[PDB]
Amino acid sequence: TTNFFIPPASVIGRGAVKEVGTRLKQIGAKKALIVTDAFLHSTGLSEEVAKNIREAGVDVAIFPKAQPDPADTQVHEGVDVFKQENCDSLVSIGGGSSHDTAKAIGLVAANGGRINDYQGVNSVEKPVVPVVAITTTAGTGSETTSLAVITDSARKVKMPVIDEKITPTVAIVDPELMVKKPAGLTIATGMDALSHAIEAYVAKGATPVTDAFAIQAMKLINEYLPKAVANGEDIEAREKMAYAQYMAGVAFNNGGLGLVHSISHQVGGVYKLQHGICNSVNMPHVCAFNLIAKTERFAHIAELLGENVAGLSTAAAAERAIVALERINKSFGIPSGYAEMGVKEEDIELLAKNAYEDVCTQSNPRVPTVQDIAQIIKNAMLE
Amino acid sequence: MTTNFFIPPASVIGRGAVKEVGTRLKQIGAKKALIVTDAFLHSTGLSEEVAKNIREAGVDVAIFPKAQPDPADTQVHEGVDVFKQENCDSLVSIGGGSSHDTAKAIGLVAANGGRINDYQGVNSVEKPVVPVVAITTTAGTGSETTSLAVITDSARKVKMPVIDEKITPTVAIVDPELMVKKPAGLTIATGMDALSHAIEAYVAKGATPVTDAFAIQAMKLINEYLPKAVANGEDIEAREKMAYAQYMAGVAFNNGGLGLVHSISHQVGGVYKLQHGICNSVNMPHVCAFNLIAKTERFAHIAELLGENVAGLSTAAAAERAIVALERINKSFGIPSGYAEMGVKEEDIELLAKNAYEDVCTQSNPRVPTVQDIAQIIKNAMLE
Amino acid sequence: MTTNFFIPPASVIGRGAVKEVGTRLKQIGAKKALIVTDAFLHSTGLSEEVAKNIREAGVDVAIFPKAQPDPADTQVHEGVDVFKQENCDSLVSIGGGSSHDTAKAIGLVAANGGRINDYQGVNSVEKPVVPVVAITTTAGTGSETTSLAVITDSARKVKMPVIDEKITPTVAIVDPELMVKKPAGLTIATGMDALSHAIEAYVAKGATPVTDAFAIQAMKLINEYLPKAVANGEDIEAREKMAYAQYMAGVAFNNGGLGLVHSISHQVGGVYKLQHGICNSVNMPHVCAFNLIAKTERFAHIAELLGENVAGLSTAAAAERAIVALERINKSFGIPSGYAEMGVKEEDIELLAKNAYEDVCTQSNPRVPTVQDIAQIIKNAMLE
Amino acid sequence: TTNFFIPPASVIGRGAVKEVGTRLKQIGAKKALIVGLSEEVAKNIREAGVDVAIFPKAQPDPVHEGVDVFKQENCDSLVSIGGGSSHDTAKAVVPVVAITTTAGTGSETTSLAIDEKITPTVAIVDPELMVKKPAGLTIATGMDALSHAIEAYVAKGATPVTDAFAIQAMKLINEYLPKAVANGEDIEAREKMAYAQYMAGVAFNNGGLGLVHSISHQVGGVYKLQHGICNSVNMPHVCAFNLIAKTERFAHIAELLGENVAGLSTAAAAERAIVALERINKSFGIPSGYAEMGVKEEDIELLAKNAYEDVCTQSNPRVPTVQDIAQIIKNAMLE
Ligand SMILES: [Mn+2]
Ligand SMILES: [Mn+2]
Ligand SMILES: [Mn+2]
Ligand SMILES: [Mn+2]
Repeated sequence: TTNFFIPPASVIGRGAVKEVGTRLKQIGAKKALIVTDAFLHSTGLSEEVAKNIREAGVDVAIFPKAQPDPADTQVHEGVDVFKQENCDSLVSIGGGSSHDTAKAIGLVAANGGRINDYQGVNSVEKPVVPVVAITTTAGTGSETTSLAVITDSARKVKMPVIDEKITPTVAIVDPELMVKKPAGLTIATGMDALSHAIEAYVAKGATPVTDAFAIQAMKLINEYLPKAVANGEDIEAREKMAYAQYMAGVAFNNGGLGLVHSISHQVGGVYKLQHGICNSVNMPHVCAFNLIAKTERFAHIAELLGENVAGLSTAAAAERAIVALERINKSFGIPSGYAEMGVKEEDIELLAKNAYEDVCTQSNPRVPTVQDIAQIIKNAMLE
Repeated sequence: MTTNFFIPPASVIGRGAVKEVGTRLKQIGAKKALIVTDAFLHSTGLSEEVAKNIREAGVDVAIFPKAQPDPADTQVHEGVDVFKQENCDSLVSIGGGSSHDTAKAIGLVAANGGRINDYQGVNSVEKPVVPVVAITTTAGTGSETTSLAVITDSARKVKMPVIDEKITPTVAIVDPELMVKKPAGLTIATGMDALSHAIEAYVAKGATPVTDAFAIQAMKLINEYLPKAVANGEDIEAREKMAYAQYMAGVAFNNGGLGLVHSISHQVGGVYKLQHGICNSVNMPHVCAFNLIAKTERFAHIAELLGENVAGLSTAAAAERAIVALERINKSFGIPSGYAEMGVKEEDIELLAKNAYEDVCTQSNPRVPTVQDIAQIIKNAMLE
Repeated sequence: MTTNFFIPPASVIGRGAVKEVGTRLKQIGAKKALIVTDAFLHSTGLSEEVAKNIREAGVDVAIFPKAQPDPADTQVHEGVDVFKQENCDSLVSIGGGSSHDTAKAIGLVAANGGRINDYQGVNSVEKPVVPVVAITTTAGTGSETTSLAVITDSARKVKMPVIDEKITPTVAIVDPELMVKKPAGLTIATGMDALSHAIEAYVAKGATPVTDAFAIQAMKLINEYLPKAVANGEDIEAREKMAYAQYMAGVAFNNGGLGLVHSISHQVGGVYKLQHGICNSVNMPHVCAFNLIAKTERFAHIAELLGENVAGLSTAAAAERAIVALERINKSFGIPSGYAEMGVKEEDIELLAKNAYEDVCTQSNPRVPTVQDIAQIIKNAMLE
Repeated sequence: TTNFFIPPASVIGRGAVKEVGTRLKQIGAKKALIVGLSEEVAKNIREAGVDVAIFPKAQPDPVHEGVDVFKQENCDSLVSIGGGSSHDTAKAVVPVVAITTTAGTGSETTSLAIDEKITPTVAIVDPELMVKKPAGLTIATGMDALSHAIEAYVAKGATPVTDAFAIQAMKLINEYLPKAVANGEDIEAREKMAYAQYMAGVAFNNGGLGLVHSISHQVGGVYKLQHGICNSVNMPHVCAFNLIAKTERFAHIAELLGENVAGLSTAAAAERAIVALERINKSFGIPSGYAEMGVKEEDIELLAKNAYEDVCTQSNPRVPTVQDIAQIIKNAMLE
């Protein structure tokens, strides 16, 4: 008895943004709060989106106070604006920060409380405000997830908030908005997409449904991600990566992740490094730790990342996945180890301990000890 | 490019999922649900089991058990009246595609007015329809994930498709334990219709990477386990794998599209009153062979996914192997050798063919057809 | 899940194993044995040599040489009488499956009372039975290790299966040296029945990893050495290997089950008085083709274990190579081409099928049958 | 003439512990003496009309005081719960019912504590009782089971009967032992490991063991270490020593442990067996040598001597000298 949670309406493809208003009109929206970063508000994309929405008889207001690593303070600022403007819907424009902020605003405005009071897994009881998420990056997949991560203000800890009700109501994935992404950013986000697909395939809670999307995501990523890193104007590469991010997000949201994300959450937060790059640096060693758990699947992954496994044993084909991960990492210039990125040995223990406590660690195919995590990070320190 | 993906936002696929109905109904804000089912399931008690679950959870329920195979306009409007009298705020469908589609039509017409035959085709209706919770008892149809209801008009003796995004079910309940007692023939028909759904979705014109995901995985699962369920219906793992397969094929053809298999089967099964799955199974080999020039590569892939070793073959050879795979499956499941034995008359071919031309599926078929093309397909599907 | 595994606690396999009977019978602690055997065996004098071992151990002995092919209910109740008359405390069985089944049935009825027919089907006898030491002279049956006794009904002509954990022998003696003088036809019948046991247990519904182990080994050994033993009976190595394969196939089908092969041959041999292994070999390719859709992967494995090169082949193709291999072996041993040459008449088919449907084994069959399915199997095996 | 001794009744699978009393019933037992699982077991026993008593003295290593203590509370039948220790202690013909909590040892199916009358009357293998086994216990116990299967397949007294169970044990272990090491809450993995332990145990009881156990009996006795881990450390070098004896079967073992020996000579295929065992050792974190476990060179000689007189050395496919055993121990000290 497994649950499958996906946005009931998704528009994916060139020009998809042009349908925000249309989509909000079907949900029956009267007025929408747009949540974005200050920069996108300066680019004018927020204004174009608001125009489209208002054309469909849906009023709009803007909350350009989203920041990277969203915080409860701004979440509640946005709930305040929601109430003052008398909004009935939320629309998010940007990366994961915008999306998670919007989801938290909706949760608190419908069921009340502090977003602090929603840490952990929740079964909120009130009807929740619809959220329409427009993605501008090909990674994260937050337009399809039931998870928002908000940082506590006082305690400087991050809080995961999981509920089937924050699962966005409309997901708009337009590749055209992703074209001006620089090459390094494309690398980071695409490697996080690959991270999602690989972790979902070997996840403890993988269903055949999750595996469908995960496998197709690995196929599409393997072909076009280098092409999108090479020429960002290649709209076909951008479109295949858009679909790949979507499928990978659904896959990990319902199936699960693991130590890759657990480790890189701590490493990135502490050392202020990019999510995708940390994920890519530690994935080859995490998968080695996980090899005994899902051997057949890691052989399949080696084949899906583009290796000739014919005439190989399932153990050999499994290890070829690690070889492929290092091949990809070398092609996109991922750092050689964590040490280059500034990780200090004296911190590993902490990084391990906190990573042991992450919600992601529970879906990892191999049950870990704090020392297992520590040894993973140590092996990832330098090549 | 401006492609829409509609899917039930919540699905519970697993053993004992039926018990979740009320809970999920509670999470939509439902107060009074109307249960729409057939007559058998009612006599079996399932309607009242579900009803109890609903009532305990705090929701109220009424039972409309007049859904019939080959859903028809009469019962649709009748159940609409019952919906209005009992002042129900939600719908819960328990059974095969008949119950699901009839419930979709009930809620649709309950909101927006006239006869369901008026809402034929693709509709963008503007009044929100009530939530639908669909509990499936067949490893086929896919109706608990589709935005389509097949309401048959006997006034023209044709199964009419009715498509609107609002009749996409809001909760999907796929419990394999309600599918255990399915007799062998029903298992074959449902499973082969699901196979048709995946195969017609893969080669469909509007197929997208997302649809191909579910279509490929459904084909792999069907190949591995559908014979296992046909042999022993009491193997819960086989039933469960087929449940996942059917769900994914439903999503696939809902968002990618079907083709001339379903176009033809609608006419043949509406006129001669035969089972949908077996009609699909008799026509598929020939429809696919017609389509071969359109999607040679993907048909070679189907050959591999349906259990053929296409190593060292031309891509055209590997594609041809898909028809061999299909015919092998057909014989293994005892599918009638031809449409002729099923009672189809050569005289009616044209009128079936011509009418098949007007089904929406012909516009999703990979190869753009002529009425005489379809006629030749139906001719070849008569003997051997 | 929870599975019970019943096996003789002590087994002596190898040349000269018959030397240990009396020894073991003292370790178990017995004083009044009843050598149950046939009369031909009694004239061979084996009766008195085994009795010499037993009387040297210090156990009184009596001989009841009334075991016949198709062991009847009449001789069962008659031997039960002898058991009571000779105040026998222990049973020793010397012969093929007929004698073994007779001795264990004697213990059964002497314990619980009721005649033989009352114990058709699976029973859970509550009255303890006497220890049994089974000395086998045929490389088939495996009845030295089974909880089953195949006794036929007089009137209904049904070789009744009688199953109980209490009748599983306490000591099993497999001496290949007693198997040398077996004619080639008897070697064929017994060995082909052992192959039958291994195959049915591999595809049985109640198959476990333990029973699977034993079935696989039995099939490998049979493929290599049964033809060798059919050619030259004096080859003691081949006879010993066949003894091992029979032991393992007996444990496998005892604790995993059988299927329609034995269901059908029970009726055909009860009605027309025909050899068990021959009937089984005549029906096996057709039973396995029906059951293919259930265990395709395992039938491919069986093709490889019976000596087929399944390289570059689909699992469907490899599974069909199992039928090919079985037909090949049949030809190599001269098995009848069909039941028609064996005198089976189409008129009885219905009855056969009906009574086969009520056999316990049909419930072990991977593919759930109907009476008409069983009928079609028997029909297809009539001629070829 | 070869003998095959096995418990006459074995209940294997999830929930098997429910049949204890049930099986006792067909034994015709009256009371019972069990050598907080104990109380629920006794409740099920009483649920069939069977009186119960308890023997909580279950000292791990062997002893005689506990045997005589049990004798004092005399009873008609015995139930034994735990790993090898409890079974061996209750081995002291009164029926013995053996409930195993580890997927190794196989003592629930053995005639050793050395007589066929101490083979248990009933064997109960419940994977549900093994879920809470920590990863170290899982690795040790499963690797001991693999040791059993491997040693019995190349053993001198092997029969086709024993070879059946040993081959299937090796297959099941190859696929599922890493799965149970990764997530012990996987019931499929633990159930497969249960069946594999049972089969490997029957196989080594009837077919025999070899120099792996000869060496590790001494090493674990002297330095107080884990049986499975010691076996895992010397098995690569022991198998290497035995290669010339059963080269064909070692190539088969390479295949069974997940290697592709296709296109390889029987020699190369045999060497791939050592390659596979070393891979498995590294995947499970086995110590690199006995030296990291605290074994000292000065003792090797004595170890060798004592290992030579173990009966297992007579089952080894290759007949050894004390100096051969000493070389093996030395080679396994460091990597
Ligand atoms: Mn991520
Ligand atoms: Mn259909
Ligand atoms: Mn037989
Ligand atoms: Mn051991």
